[PDB]
Amino acid sequence: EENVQEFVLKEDCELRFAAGDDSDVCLELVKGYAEIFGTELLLNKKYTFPAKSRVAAFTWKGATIELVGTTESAYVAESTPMVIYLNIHAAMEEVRKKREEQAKAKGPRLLLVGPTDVGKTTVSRILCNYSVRQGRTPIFVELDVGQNSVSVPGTVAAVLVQKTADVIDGFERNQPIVFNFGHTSPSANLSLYEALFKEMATTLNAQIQENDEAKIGGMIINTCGWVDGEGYKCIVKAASAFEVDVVIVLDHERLYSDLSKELPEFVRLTHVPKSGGVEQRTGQIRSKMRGENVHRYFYGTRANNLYPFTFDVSFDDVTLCKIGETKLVIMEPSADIKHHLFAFSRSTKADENVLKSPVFGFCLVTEVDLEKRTMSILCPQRTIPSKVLVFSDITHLD
Ligand SMILES: Nc1ncnc2c1ncn2[C@@H]1O[C@H](COP(=O)(O)OP(=O)(O)O)[C@@H](O)[C@H]1O
Ligand SMILES: [Mg+2]
Repeated sequence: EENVQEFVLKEDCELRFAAGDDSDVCLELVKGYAEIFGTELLLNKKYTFPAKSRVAAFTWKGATIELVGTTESAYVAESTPMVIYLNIHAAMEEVRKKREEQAKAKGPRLLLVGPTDVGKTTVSRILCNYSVRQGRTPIFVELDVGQNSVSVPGTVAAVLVQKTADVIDGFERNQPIVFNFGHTSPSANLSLYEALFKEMATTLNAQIQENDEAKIGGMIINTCGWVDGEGYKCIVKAASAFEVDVVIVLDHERLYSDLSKELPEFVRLTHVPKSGGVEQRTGQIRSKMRGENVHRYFYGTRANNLYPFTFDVSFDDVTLCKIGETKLVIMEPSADIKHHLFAFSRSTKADENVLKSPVFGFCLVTEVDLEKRTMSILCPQRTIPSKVLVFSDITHLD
């Protein structure tokens, strides 16, 4: 906190910095205009970033920015792909306007594809914020069951974006449509994964019939980093199910080349480079981040603390079940359900409906008392929203 760094940013430059392993870093815009991943920074506001945060503060006109704290790295980059990300947004709004003049209108749908650590989530965040700043309400679709920015790991989720992402905490998670996949990787159950995003695409298509702003708002869809083998036809089916107009490929020439020949001719295909500010995460970093995502789901953030309940549930009051390829199996309260997430299915009964039903939310089984026939759960709300609890293979040690 007694260590300050001052930076001058010319137009079209970004301050890339990573917070230390131990320290927070406070960022303040002191002159000009700046944005962090598409969200405008307010002049003279203090943004505290937690340890190990990797952030870029970009400026369209020029800015002076102050960093307070211990940084692992901090420099001004003069070359960025930010204008590319702007033009993609500009192209979408052009499609919105052309479709709008038939009075309703269906907004452009965009599929982001590529391997891990290309800045795919970052770009999806930028594109959503720009649509919001344009006055539109896009639907952000999260297909990455490994690193999910809307719900917990092992989920396919979609959210209506009505406000720009918070600089620190990201997008508001206001009433998301969440499907429980139950695995960190699509390879664990390929056919179920495909059935879920098809059920996602169908649910959204019926719901945009009742919301005009959401329909014209369009979709920005983040896929997972699985591009090889079975991950490829998985991209093709995602493009098909969601009826996308544009596919953006980040930093993968072969994938771009393969898709150029298999995609329907009406689909626009754009290859873009990854930002020099994106760096390769190791396996254990993603694993650690999944646990931090689970913690965030129950306990919230520093800015918005959530207060989860810890109460006991009788095994008589609930039906525990597991999806396992697409058949449903009823679970008998074992010791092995401990530390596992469970989804509150929107289905009233534990039958065929569970497979394709969205969920109310999640709980974490913390204790299992087989001799008392009770379990301890961590839950976002006072009472359980559903008697049907669906097994997730994701484990969290709180
Ligand atoms: N221009 C940039 N400068 C600095 N860090 C960045 C930049 N773009 C992305 N990052 C950071 O790199 C990390 C990985 O980005 P992410 O979008 O999650 O990649 P992917 O979704 O493709 O795995 C994130 O922590 C993000 O904040
Ligand atoms: Mg990602």
